[PDB]
Amino acid sequence: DKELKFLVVGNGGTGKSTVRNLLKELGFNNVEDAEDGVDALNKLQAGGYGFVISDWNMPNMDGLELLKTIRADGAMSALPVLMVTAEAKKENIIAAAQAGASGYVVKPFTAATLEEKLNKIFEKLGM
Repeated sequence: DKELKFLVVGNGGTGKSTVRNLLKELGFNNVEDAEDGVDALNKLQAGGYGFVISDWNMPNMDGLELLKTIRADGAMSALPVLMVTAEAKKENIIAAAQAGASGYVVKPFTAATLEEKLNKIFEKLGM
């Protein structure tokens, strides 16, 4: 369903766009936003989301702490999380894998790339 709810945490810029704008071309209109990990966790208690897209670098609470926290929450631990960054570091990619992320993408990227990503995650999660 194109009725799947996204939560776009962080700045969300992509180079010539924004995550929320690229989602609309793929057909995903049901999206809300958060500014950092703390804002994200508050909104997440309202319940009803099905996928999260987050920045690595954010103020107050970064992408990694956010991710270990969603994974420990017995209520949303099976929640899909795709990491977004503009600095590719082996050490950050390793850390995100063992912490339980569903993917990793390096900006700038286009609608093409986000589609291959989303699809691959839908398949390995079976949804």
